Amino acid sequence: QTDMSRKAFVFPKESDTSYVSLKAPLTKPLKAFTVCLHFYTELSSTRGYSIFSYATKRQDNEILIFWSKDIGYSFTVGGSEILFEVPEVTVAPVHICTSWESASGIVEFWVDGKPRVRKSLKKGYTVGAEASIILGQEQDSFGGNFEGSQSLVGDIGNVNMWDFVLSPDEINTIYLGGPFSPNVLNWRALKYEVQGEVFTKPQLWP
Amino acid sequence: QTDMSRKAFVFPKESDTSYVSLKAPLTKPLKAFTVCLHFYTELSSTRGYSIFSYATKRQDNEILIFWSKDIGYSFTVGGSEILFEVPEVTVAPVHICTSWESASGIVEFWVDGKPRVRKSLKKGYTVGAEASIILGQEQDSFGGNFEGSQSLVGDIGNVNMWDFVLSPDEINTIYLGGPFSPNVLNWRALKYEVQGEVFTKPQLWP
Amino acid sequence: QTDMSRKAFVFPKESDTSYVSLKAPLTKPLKAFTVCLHFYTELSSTRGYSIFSYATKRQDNEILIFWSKDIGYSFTVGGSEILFEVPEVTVAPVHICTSWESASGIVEFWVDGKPRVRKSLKKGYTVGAEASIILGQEQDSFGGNFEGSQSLVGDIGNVNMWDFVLSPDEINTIYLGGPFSPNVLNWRALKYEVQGEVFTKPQLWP
Amino acid sequence: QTDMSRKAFVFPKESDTSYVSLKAPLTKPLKAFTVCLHFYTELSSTRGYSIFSYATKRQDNEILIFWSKDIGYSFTVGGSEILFEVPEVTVAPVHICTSWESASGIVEFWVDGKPRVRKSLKKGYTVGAEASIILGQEQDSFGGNFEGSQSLVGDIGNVNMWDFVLSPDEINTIYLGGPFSPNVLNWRALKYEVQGEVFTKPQLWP
Amino acid sequence: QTDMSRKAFVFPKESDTSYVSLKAPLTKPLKAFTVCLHFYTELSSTRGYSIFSYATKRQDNEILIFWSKDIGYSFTVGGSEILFEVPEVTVAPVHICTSWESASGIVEFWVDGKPRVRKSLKKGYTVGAEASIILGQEQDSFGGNFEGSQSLVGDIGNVNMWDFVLSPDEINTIYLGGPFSPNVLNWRALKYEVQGEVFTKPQLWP
Ligand SMILES: C[N+](C)(C)CCOP(=O)(O)O
Ligand SMILES: C[N+](C)(C)CCOP(=O)(O)O
Ligand SMILES: C[N+](C)(C)CCOP(=O)(O)O
Ligand SMILES: C[N+](C)(C)CCOP(=O)(O)O
Ligand SMILES: C[N+](C)(C)CCOP(=O)(O)O
Ligand SMILES: [Ca+2]
Ligand SMILES: [Ca+2]
Ligand SMILES: [Ca+2]
Ligand SMILES: [Ca+2]
Ligand SMILES: [Ca+2]
Ligand SMILES: [Ca+2]
Ligand SMILES: [Ca+2]
Ligand SMILES: [Ca+2]
Ligand SMILES: [Ca+2]
Ligand SMILES: [Ca+2]
Repeated sequence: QTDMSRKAFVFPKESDTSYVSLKAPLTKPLKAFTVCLHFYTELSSTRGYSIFSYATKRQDNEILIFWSKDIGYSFTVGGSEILFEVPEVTVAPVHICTSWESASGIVEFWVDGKPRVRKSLKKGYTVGAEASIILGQEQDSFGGNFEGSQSLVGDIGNVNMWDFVLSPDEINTIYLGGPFSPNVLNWRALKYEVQGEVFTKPQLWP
Repeated sequence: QTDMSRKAFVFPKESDTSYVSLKAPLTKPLKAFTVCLHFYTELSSTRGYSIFSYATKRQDNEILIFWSKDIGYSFTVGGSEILFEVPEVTVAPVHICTSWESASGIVEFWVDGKPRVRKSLKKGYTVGAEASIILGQEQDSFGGNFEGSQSLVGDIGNVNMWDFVLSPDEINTIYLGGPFSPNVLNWRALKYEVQGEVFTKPQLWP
Repeated sequence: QTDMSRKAFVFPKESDTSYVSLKAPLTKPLKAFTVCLHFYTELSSTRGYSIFSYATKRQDNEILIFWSKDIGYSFTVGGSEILFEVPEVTVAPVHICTSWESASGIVEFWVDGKPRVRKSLKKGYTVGAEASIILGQEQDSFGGNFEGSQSLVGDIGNVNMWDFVLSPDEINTIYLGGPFSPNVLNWRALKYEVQGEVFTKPQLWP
Repeated sequence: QTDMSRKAFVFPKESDTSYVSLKAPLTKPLKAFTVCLHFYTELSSTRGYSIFSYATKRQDNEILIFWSKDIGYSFTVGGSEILFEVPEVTVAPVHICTSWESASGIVEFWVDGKPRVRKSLKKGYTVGAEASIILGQEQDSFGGNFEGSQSLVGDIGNVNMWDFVLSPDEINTIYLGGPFSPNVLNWRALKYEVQGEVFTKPQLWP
Repeated sequence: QTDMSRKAFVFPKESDTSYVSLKAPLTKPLKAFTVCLHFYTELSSTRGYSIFSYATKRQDNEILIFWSKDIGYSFTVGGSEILFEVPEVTVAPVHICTSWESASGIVEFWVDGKPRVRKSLKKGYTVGAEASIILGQEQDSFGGNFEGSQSLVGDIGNVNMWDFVLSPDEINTIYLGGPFSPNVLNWRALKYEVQGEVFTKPQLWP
């Protein structure tokens, strides 16, 4: 476990082999979650990349957040996809939170502490506990099958993940830097594994 | 009688069949009224939808508040329509208040705490007290016959009603979040009937 | 003697027959004056309309403040017209003051607290004392001959008149809602005559 | 002498014979200087005009500040011109300060308390002390030969002249209204001379 | 050994010949660096220019910071060029910090306090100690061969240079005007050498 407070991982050029592998302590399968993070890149109006990748040996897009060109954000759990379109694109660092709850199948998508309309996705699913979480590359198989054309080029940081659903208040206090307490993934106690060209440096966002 | 304070009704997907039914304790006909409510959708650029529908065995558009793409707001009482045009649309939650008075025929339309000019409509009409009030769908008959192309997808909440016309000071403190006593529909003691795929969640607006 | 404090005349529909008559305790002819007032409409982009008509049996446009579509404000005194151009038009309530002085011929025109350049007009003229002052229609004869295509739809209020010229400091306080004492027309002690479909409602502006 | 605080000269309409004449206590010839003033007109989109005209017997443009339509500010000392370009032109009051130095030829031009870049002009020159200074007309000879189409129509005031070069700090206060004492021209102690149709009224800017 | 505080070098016109030489107390070769500075010119929408030229005997563009019309900033070290596109251009003083690190190849580029994305450039390289550092002209040879069409017209100041990489806290303090202590070039103990029509005047930025 390592405190990465104030730091970030950076991926400086396109590649096929660079990535960070987060280890989570899961034992029970997920019936809801929240995930939040910060990232910064110029890719957005030239191609598309993977922002967060969650995979079991049985499904490779279990949960996955992804930017795709000329459309917008693309959230998917259990192989099924949903869209939040962005018309105007602009360059600056971005903070997102994203949550999903089985029973209702409602997903919320927060961009910079403002929320998008709610949507429905895979009501009643339960997400698998033995997983491969990966920054920088997109998985087409447990642990691997990366695609250079889906690479993150820039830095990414502040990834935290809870196994329940954050309320609008709590997402405001994470956004503003207030203390929270993750129970699946904690930036102040990370357990990760690096490979290829990725550096750890100070963060460009407040 | 339920206190819906700080909660809201969320319609996650398009339907023919999901809606909420508000039970209002009306005795006399209405000679004047004032209605207000919050609502958040991204439908506004693809099609129209009903925000508030109030129907009667003789008239299905007794009072109806409706967004119509590429023109703006439509407000109709007694099957008669009046139009507040809205040049530029943006996506964000909005609060509106609206009111009509038999004696003068004057309608006020308050968007986000700012007043539109006054317009005249249905002078001397009187609104029925035997009614069906529905959220989530437009009515074409007492109690149903829903249009999916008029479905509202998104959140709606804080609906309140008065048997008299509200004043500018009063609307302001509604907008600002001050206490009120509403006497026809009251969001802190609400008697409703819910049907379909609609859920109840904490509100995204402040 | 009526204290019209916090009220406005509302003309809710286009017509030929609704108006208000102001009674002015005139005795000496005018060699200089100042009038201010509030108003609010959506007509500005469709057609023009009259805001303040001052008629004497010898001249129907003795002092006439007019909005003409596609040009701006039109200020005429003594049948001579001077033009205050406005490029952008927006729907919101607007407050104006306007002055004239016989000795130098200089007119001022203030919109929402800011001044337009001074211009020359009717030096040496004297304005008549026995006259008809009408809100809502345009005059072509002492008290009569209305064209509907020049009528005003919307609200009008806080009209006040002095018989001298206000200083820039004075006009600022009238703007911020500070106190003054008019000496020709006084809104807090208004003597007037109503005729047609006009109502008297609380004012939309602060 | 005269204290002209809070007053201004106003030229109501275009003419061939109006202007005031400032009288200066010059003995030595100028090896530098700095001039500041306020003014307010709409002409700038129709034609150009003379803003401040300092002439000598040998040279009708010893120093001149001029607005040329479509191009921007024109500034000439000793017959030779330099430009500060201005693309967008909005009608409001404006404050200019501008200063020249012999030893380096450097000129600065401040508009509303903000500086344009530095340029070079008549390095080593020496301005003549027996000048004739005119507002509201352009000189083509000592105190004479006016062109009407170079006329200024509107308000000018607050003109002050030093015989050295003001620092950034000193322009700032004078812009902000603070006190700093001129030694060639002084608005609070003006010796002048009026001719034709010009008036003295309270100023429009703060 | 000079303190240049509150002052800037100023280049009033276009030339082949005017420039400033900065002398750096350099013995070991650079394996990393930061450099920061202020400038102000109206050139940016007519042509390009050089902001900071660093040249070695073997390599005339060892480190160089250049504005290219229609594109944005260009930054190159060791001959290799990298681009930070700037879409919209505005005339006003601007402040840039830039840095490079042999070990990882990461360059950073801060404009007016806000950071741009990290890129990669000449990993492993080391920069040379015996340099010619020049302001106002673009070196094509050790100490000369100036392009009149790559010349800076305007002011420039506050140039400082470290031999390590400044953290974001440090770069904000510099931007806000805080104190710092540079160790390769120092505006407050500057040892330099001038040539041509160039002057030293108080800075136009605060
Ligand atoms: C394009 N898409 C976002 C709809 C799905 C692509 O996912 P993938 O092939 O990398 O795993
Ligand atoms: C838009 N419109 C108001 C003119 C028609 C809507 O009618 P409806 O769907 O209640 O029948
Ligand atoms: C001055 N004007 C051209 C704008 C309008 C005059 O109208 P009218 O009062 O004669 O009817
Ligand atoms: C400003 N200008 C130098 C371009 C015009 C000068 O005209 P003039 O002084 O000879 O009358
Ligand atoms: C910025 N640039 C690469 C495009 C120009 C460099 O030009 P050069 O002057 O060293 O010959
Ligand atoms: Ca995949
Ligand atoms: Ca893939
Ligand atoms: Ca209907
Ligand atoms: Ca219908
Ligand atoms: Ca008339
Ligand atoms: Ca008429
Ligand atoms: Ca001349
Ligand atoms: Ca001339
Ligand atoms: Ca070169
Ligand atoms: Ca070159």
